[PDB]
Amino acid sequence: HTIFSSLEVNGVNQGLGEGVRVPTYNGPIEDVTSASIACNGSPNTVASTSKVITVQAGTNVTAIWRYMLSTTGDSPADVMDSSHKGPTIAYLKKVDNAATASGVGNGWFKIQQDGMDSSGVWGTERVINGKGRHSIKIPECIAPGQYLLRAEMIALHAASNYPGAQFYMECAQLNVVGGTGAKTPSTVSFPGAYSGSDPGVKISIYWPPVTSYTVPGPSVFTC
Ligand SMILES: *[C@@H]1O[C@H](CO)[C@@H](O[C@@H]2O[C@H](CO)[C@@H](O)[C@H](O)[C@H]2NC(C)=O)[C@H](O)[C@H]1NC(C)=O
Ligand SMILES: [Cu+2]
Repeated sequence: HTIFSSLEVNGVNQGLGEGVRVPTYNGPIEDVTSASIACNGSPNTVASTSKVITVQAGTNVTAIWRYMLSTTGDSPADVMDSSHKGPTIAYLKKVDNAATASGVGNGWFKIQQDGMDSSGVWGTERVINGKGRHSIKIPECIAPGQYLLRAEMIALHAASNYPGAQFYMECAQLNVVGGTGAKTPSTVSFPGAYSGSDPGVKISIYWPPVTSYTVPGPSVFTC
């Protein structure tokens, strides 16, 4: 249980729920075929926001994960329970108007992921123990303009069967400045990119203890 509730750019937090479409309830999406897998949604309720956040292409945005909207600390319990081991992931989608695009459908491309490393540590654990900071590089080579950023943590502690994996995601609204447009990523859809049978979705992280993890979704776009 966690919420990507604010975004930091060039050292400046853009504000609670400002430019990030936040639910007030921190519960996960569990059906990967639901329209809610794109930018969260029913049976949660997601707020709108008229802020569109400017970011220079080639630089990083940092998603700031917190347990609830009311949370004002950054200790591990203020981010997400340590049982919630799994990957962190981020995607972009080029849109006409970042304040009105729903995010549902085709156009997403992956720009960051962090599953399990050589020492058996998970991406969510680096966020939980790293003050909730989830750093994400905006590619320099993409087209400028309006985008959605979908940042996600998947908790796998209850994922031995499907349904079981717990998908926590929120969409930020970006104005990307300075992109060269030299490369046009191949894209996937939400819902669509994930399936209940994926080896990183239906998985026991206990039996046997996991030594290598396949993050769901497409490969990471690189310039
Ligand atoms: C910008 O975000 C990228 C990820 O999109 C960060 O790169 C990862 O950084 C970690 C931590 O040092 C490494 O474990 C990874 O190998 C990096 N991944 C890749 C693909 O390069 C990067 O550190 C971030 N930069 C800043 C300044 O926050
Ligand atoms: Cu939870």
